[PDB]
Amino acid sequence: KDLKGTKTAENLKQGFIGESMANRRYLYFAKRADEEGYPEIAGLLRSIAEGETAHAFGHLDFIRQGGLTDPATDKPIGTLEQMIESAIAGETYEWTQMYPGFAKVAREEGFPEVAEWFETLARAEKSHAEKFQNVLKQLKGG
Amino acid sequence: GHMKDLKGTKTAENLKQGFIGESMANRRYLYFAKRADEEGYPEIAGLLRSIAEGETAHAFGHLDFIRQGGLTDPATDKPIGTLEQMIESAIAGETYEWTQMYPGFAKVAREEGFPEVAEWFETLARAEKSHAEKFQNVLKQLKGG
Ligand SMILES: [Cl-]
Ligand SMILES: [Cl-]
Ligand code: NI
Ligand code: NI
Ligand code: NI
Ligand code: NI
Ligand code: NI
Repeated sequence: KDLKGTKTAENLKQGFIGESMANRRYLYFAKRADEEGYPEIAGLLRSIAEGETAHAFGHLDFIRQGGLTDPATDKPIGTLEQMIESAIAGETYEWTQMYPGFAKVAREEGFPEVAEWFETLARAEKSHAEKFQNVLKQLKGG
Repeated sequence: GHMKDLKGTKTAENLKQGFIGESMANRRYLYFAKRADEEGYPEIAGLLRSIAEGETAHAFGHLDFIRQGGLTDPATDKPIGTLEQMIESAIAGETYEWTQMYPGFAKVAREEGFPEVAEWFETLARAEKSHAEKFQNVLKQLKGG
């Protein structure tokens, strides 16, 4: 039956957010175990991180198979072309609005190094958008 | 000025939202790459994978500023300065997931008529309980020597 508008739709989205964060967090923590000489702990973090990849991807499977949109962009992700279109939408939001706004707030709050980081990221997501736009032209053009 | 205190600022909130978006971007792009793989688009798959490495760098940089600025883990609101604190944050998130989040998700899925999704959430609840237990076992090592 149709997932659209249900609480289960929203729970799949929030599950995807948390699983995405868990993989990132655990791989960041593993770097600290690496440098301090705890290979067993780093290995466990990396193996559990693969678990959280499987969890995130399974959430996306139900989302996609249920006709729901991308948690990050609210765009469909059924076909490869739609996937690339979702990538373009998010990169475009990030470089045109999100990261420039974050940089302005950081400057105005007295954090110039954080602002410089956000400006580096804005330029980076702009490059991403351009590379994905070239892929979209290849796919849509055949 | 890497250690400037960020508590209470709008910048603190923006670092957290940045981390959330970068975390999702890496997962999304690796999931999309699998579709490119199946369909025979290795150049698209490779670009997705390389850009996904960029988003890993972005996410980790946000975590650097969060930690240096005196802020907590975006996922758990626990400090993540030391390795012990990092593992404690992992345990806290896993515990929330298996005691509350995924059981509740599973109950709602059953109530709305989505038994296959409910089964998946129940599998994940048991999985995060195992995660919490494996993490608790290594914390006992750090804290005992
Ligand atoms: Cl170890
Ligand atoms: Cl290709
Ligand atoms: Ni998980
Ligand atoms: Ni990007
Ligand atoms: Ni400094
Ligand atoms: Ni990024
Ligand atoms: Ni887990």
